[PDB]
Amino acid sequence: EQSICQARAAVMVYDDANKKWVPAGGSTGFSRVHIYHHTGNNTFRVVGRKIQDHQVVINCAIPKGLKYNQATQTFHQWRDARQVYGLNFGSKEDANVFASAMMHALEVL
Ligand SMILES: CC(=O)N[C@@H](Cc1ccccc1Cl)C(=O)N1CCC[C@]12C=C[C@@H]1CC[C@@H](C(=O)N3CC[C@@H]4C=C[C@H]5CC[C@H](C(=O)O)N5C(=O)[C@H]43)N1C2=O
Repeated sequence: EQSICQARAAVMVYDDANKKWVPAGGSTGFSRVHIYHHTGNNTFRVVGRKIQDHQVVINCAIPKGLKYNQATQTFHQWRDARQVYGLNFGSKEDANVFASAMMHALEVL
C-alpha cells in the first residue's frame, strides 16, 4: 500500500443520537491523515493517526461513487452506510492536498 497524500486534520465522527461531532477514537487533537492506495485491486482507504500517540482514529474504505462534500475550505465530510466522517483541517493547504488526492481516487475508481 502506497500513501498518495498526507494531510493534517482533526478527525471527527458524527454522533447521530446527540447531533454533535465527536473526536474520532475518543481523543481531541490533530492527526496525520493519509489516503493509501492498494495497487493490486486499485482500492483506496483513509487512514489517520494521532500525532501525539499514533492511535489509528480512522481506517475507512473509499468506495466508487462517494460524495465528498467540501463544506468549507477547511472542513470536508463524507458518509458511509454506518457513519458520517468529518476532517477539520489544520490549514487550507492541507484541505487542498487531501481533497485533490480524494478527487483523484474517485476519478480512477
Ligand atoms: C444530508 C447530509 O448527510 N449532509 C451532510 C453533508 C454531506 C453532504 C453531502 C455528502 C455527504 C455529506 Cl456528510 C451534513 O450537512 N451533515 C452530516 C453531519 C451533520 C451535518 C448536518 C448539518 C450540519 C450543519 C452544520 C454542518 C456542520 O456540522 N458544519 C459546517 C462546517 C462546520 C465546521 C466545523 C465543525 C466543528 C465546529 C462546528 C461544530 O460542529 O460545532 N462544525 C460545524 O458546524 C461544521 N452540518 C453537517 O455537517
